[PDB]
Amino acid sequence: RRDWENPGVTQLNRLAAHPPFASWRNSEEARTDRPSQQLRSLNGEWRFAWFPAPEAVPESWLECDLPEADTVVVPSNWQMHGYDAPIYTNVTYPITVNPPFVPTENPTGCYSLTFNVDESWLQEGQTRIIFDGVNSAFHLWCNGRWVGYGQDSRLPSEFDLSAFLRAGENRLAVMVLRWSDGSYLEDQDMWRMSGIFRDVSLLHKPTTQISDFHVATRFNDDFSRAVLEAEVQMCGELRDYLRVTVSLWQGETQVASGTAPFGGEIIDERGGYADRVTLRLNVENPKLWSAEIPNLYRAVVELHTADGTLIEAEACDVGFREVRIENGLLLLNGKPLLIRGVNRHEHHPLHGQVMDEQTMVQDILLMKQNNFNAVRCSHYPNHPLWYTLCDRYGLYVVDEANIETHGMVPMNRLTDDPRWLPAMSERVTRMVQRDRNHPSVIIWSLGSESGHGANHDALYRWIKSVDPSRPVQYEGGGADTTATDIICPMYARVDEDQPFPAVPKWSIKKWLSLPGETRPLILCEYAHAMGNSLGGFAKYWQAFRQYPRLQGGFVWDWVDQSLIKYDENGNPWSAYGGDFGDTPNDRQFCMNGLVFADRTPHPALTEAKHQQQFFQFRLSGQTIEVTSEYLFRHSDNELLHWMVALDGKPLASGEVPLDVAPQGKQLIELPELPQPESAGQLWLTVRVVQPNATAWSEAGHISAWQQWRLAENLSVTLPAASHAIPHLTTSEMDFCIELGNKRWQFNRQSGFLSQMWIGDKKQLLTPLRDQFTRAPLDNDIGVSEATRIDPNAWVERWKAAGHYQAEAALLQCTADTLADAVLITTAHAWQHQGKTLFISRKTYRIDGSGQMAITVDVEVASDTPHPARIGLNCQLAQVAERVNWLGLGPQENYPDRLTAACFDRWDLPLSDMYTPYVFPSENGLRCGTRELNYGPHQWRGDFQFNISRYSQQQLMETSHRHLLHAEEGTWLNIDGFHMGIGGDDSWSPSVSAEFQLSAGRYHYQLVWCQK
Amino acid sequence: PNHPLWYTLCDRYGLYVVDEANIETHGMVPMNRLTDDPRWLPAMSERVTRMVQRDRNHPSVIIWSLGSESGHGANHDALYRWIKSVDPSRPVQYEGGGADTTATDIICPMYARVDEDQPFPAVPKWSIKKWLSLPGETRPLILCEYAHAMGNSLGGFAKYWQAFRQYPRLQGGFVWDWVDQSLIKYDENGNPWSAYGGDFGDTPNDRQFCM
Amino acid sequence: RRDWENPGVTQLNRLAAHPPFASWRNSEEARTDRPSQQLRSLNGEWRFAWFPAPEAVPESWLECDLPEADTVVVPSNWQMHGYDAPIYTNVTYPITVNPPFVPTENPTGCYSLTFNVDESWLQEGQTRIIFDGVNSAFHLWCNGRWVGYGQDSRLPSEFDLSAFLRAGEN
Ligand SMILES: OC[C@@H]1[C@H](O)[C@H](O)[C@@H](O)c2nnnn21
Ligand SMILES: [Mg+2]
Ligand SMILES: [Mg+2]
Ligand SMILES: [Mg+2]
Ligand code: NA
Ligand code: NA
Ligand code: NA
Ligand code: NA
Repeated sequence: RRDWENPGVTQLNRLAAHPPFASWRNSEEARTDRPSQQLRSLNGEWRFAWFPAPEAVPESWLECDLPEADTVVVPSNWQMHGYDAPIYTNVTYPITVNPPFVPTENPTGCYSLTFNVDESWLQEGQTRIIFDGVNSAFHLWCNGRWVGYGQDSRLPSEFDLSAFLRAGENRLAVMVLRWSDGSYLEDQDMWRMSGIFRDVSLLHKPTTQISDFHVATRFNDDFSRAVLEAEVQMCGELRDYLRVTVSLWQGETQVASGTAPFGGEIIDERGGYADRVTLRLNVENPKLWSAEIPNLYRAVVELHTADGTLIEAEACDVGFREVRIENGLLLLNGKPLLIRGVNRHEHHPLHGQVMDEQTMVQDILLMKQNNFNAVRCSHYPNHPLWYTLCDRYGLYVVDEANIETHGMVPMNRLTDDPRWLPAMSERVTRMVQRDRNHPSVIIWSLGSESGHGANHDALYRWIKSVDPSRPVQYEGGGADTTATDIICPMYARVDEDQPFPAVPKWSIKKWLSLPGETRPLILCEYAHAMGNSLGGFAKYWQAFRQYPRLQGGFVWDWVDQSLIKYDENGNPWSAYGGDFGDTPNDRQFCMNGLVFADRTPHPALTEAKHQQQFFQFRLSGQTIEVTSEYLFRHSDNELLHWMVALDGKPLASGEVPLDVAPQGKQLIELPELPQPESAGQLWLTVRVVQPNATAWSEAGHISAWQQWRLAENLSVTLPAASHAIPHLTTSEMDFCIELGNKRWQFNRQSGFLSQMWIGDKKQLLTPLRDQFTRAPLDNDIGVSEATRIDPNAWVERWKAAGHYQAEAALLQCTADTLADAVLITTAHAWQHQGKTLFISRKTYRIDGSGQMAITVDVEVASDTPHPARIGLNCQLAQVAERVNWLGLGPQENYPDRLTAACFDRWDLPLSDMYTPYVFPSENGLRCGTRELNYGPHQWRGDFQFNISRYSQQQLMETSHRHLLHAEEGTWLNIDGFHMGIGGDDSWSPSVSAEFQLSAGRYHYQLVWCQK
Repeated sequence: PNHPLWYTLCDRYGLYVVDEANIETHGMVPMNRLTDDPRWLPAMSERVTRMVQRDRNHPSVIIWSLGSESGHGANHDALYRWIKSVDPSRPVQYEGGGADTTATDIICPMYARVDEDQPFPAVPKWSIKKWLSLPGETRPLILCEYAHAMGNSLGGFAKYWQAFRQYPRLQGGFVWDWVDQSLIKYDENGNPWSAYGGDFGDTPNDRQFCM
Repeated sequence: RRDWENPGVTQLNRLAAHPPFASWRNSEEARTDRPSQQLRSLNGEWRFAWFPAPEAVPESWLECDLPEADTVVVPSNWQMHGYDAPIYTNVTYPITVNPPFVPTENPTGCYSLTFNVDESWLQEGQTRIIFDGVNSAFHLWCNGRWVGYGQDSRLPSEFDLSAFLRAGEN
């Protein structure tokens, strides 16, 4: 039998799924959640050997260790050890699409372990092995005898080894297949790896044992009273003396306790469950669980004899909370949620898909620090710890079954085929049976992108019947199917409709009100954070606040799926699809995270942080209105910090504690703000600071901010009359202009300021030329490749219109000497196949104060694709250490993604002004900048800018960041205007109309001086 | 599900058919032990899906049934929905777990009396006339099994048909049952006699209860 | 493997269920519902031998007939020929309640049939066998090699025999 090619065999001899066990033999240990002696990790050094196909594995391996086998760490994905290559493919299956068959050349991982088992574990009781995660299927032998088989690589498979083990030394033999019929259900957009990638362990249970237990919590109208219901099930031999006690603890305080013999109520004509019992406990004024206040209790289930002797104990953390949909809204404890969510794949750049405690806590912290309150287990049940941490730290979780069949044509071919229903069910049911007691799980999910099929309907109903405590959602087949309690579209836009046939992505605001639609709307995936992205993120968040039934979404996604490679020297770099010899692959589509693989923030994160703020602000004259968006908590660790600064110079600053009830308001009266004499804009900057450390943040953590423009004094005083007069040197080739030790040279054949001197020293390495293009962002490229041209992507419009080729033709270059200045007038025209794309009409005025006032007027042909930018560039000779600007920052910000940035005096090292996206693109821009300082140079105006050691051309032509080489000098881009960055998705043009450069006639002015 | 020709014959002679999945677990304690067990979902589903996949084209099939006397379990709920999703042209019924659960479009009790209530704990048989108008109830009532025709019986048959006729939402039932399940045995003279439970050495048995 | 004691295995290599087929190669025949050459009944006389459990079936029975075997009509219930006693029971299962296991002593019926298959049925096309009902589970062999397994004694189990049959005698 080839069980891995039969979706009717998903397992053999596998034990039933159940919630987490430890079989404690001391209730105190159970209560306090201390380690259990009855639970042993088999983690550590294992013996591993790779084979090209299961047929190639020697018979001898069952009986004894292979001399050819290495010693490796388990858990691990074996492609992280180098045995074969990890494949990165998005939609297209990494195997031939031929259900239920897999390739005969099926990489086979042979794991074995020689290990000791103590005598006492075999004299009495049941000993089982637990494989938390095996990708994708496996057979298992113990001491040569065959035990069982298993599938579903994201949930634990367990087997009873009691009869196979002997005292002292034993040997496990685990045969792991990379591909199986199960693979067809596991087509998530991630890396395709394999092996024993999650813990292994041994659990000793008594013969008479707790086999299962459910926790439930119901509430009266106001949540001032609750009933905790505990259904307990047992295996073994029923006795009249057997008892079950459930006790509920809060810290060291016994809150409630109940005891009953086995014997459930009559459920039908044949009686009831004699191997079950349900405990009901009253709890008065329970402390309720939420992401805001993750209040927990502890439940201990003790299986014991009448006379008091404990047989075994099981426990779990209990969070008192109700989740329900009512009148179109998702309520947690009767209050309508706003899901500041993010999707999170299980990813590590060194270990692969192997999860460890440290990184999880690192993710959770970082998330909570950036105003996230919900996470989605895209697209499978996670490592069991993850649920415990979300219980404890406080994040709402969507627990998703490990079913995705994206590559099927059409998408539901399997999920509408009744022969696949059993394999699908076990992926849903065994998740539910596992995670149902974790309070952080508030929503169940039937999987990812498998369209909509009868099987989804069956299974949706199955959960509703089995666990009505939680809503079920599912996006497949149009996001609003009969299989979903929630309209959960992916990448639906705020205002724009996208009526795809059969499965349209409506504007979220419009989707709500479609005839007869009543359900809430929470995007399961939105704001595609690929490279320089998250543009127009603020639009979603405005909509979420105005629309009750729009209750948030989950950003895609948390972390770049970039793996670590090494060069010749041993130096490490970040690799994406293709970099392992994987083909077909999908390049950098695996990197879509708000953070880098190492958990460094992308610039987008701060934008998320700002939009997801729990405090809203309004300004009326000098009254600040602080509005809380918390549902349950009082603002008991929050003070408001305000300052008013004139073009960067702090005038008045202040501090007021916040005392805002949830959903409440607080008015703060700013003291008389003493009006300054000199010219400039006044700015108000409030920030919310948390005086005290919490479990998820340090003291002084900033949780929210906002700015307002106050009064403005416009400059009316004339610059001190220029004592001197600049000198023209008309040549046939050059216009040279001299003042003191400053010299400006204009080339007459090209028309651009070609060189500049301070003393004898050259300032420029390439002349000051107009620029109309940028190094395309992942959003500009979309799905376009060299051999898969999508002519609709912004980049492909630009290429075909000649934007990148077009050379400037000079139309007019004249010079005039004035009363106190030298006036240069230029005009240019960029043409391609005799089509004129742009016209640039400039006037340089160099007065006797040594200042050069540039005036640029650009015409853009209405019938050409709107350009990335309208600006000037040049390569500076100088390489300085610090960049100092007055404008939006400190971080990278773009016109459609600058809400998080503040206007101030910013001073950063040069390296900070470059964002190291793994796929290089235009990056580092700062907008609404009025003053830029670089060494001797200053530029004044109202422009956008970036500043780095890399040319747009280098950026364009280099595929990976690590191959970029610092160029001689400093490249400077100064844009009067720059195009939005898009991001609603990364496969079709996503820059909103208001952020495209379509005016046709643009104007910007610059004052370039050396102060 | 029946011999395949049976459906051809009802199609052509004109009889309304109820097609029932091959699922019955009467013996279990409680009756829904397997049908509430997810590890039993697979086996059950094939018994339903394959029925629909074979018989969905016969005009005589007007109602699908999920089986018989198997309590009420989440598997029934899952499958009921399955049918509704694949074939919306036919109502779905199932008696188990009280005759009016969330897995049935039709209140289909077995041996519910016309006037007399039988208020068994958990799974009561109400009088059909009272059953209809219980708070919140709106479905039609058609007995899946009534008027046990065991031996000298069918007393009180007129009461049902008078009730059916008076009450619009009392739309009838199915008598139990058509034919005595007696088998032929022979004595010492090769003379044929009708036999029932226990007459073959079979034990334990339910004697005449097959006829 | 003891598939009859495992509810996760209800069939092996069984073909997808579907409505009544006849594979007519003539529109009119299909329209008037006439008998079809592509649908052959195999009902009639078979070779049958009873056993008290499967472990008691001699391995030779796959390869060639059993001399002890009788000739009986198919379809039938073997209880009606006298090989064991039919059991009448209402609620109480006829077997011990211990799911998914059955009794080790499991009355096993061995059915065999030698039959012709025409040249034209194997040169091209697909040749399946259809068992409209088999109570309660069965394994199938053809010309000695194993084909598959099927459960549910009230719906037809179907198997693709194309690659098992040989021209003439099978
Ligand atoms: O980042 C690529 C994303 C990601 O794979 C999502 O799971 C899916 O909704 C999708 N469809 N098209 N692109 N994507
Ligand atoms: Mg399989
Ligand atoms: Mg996908
Ligand atoms: Mg079986
Ligand atoms: Na809202
Ligand atoms: Na992706
Ligand atoms: Na009526
Ligand atoms: Na009977």
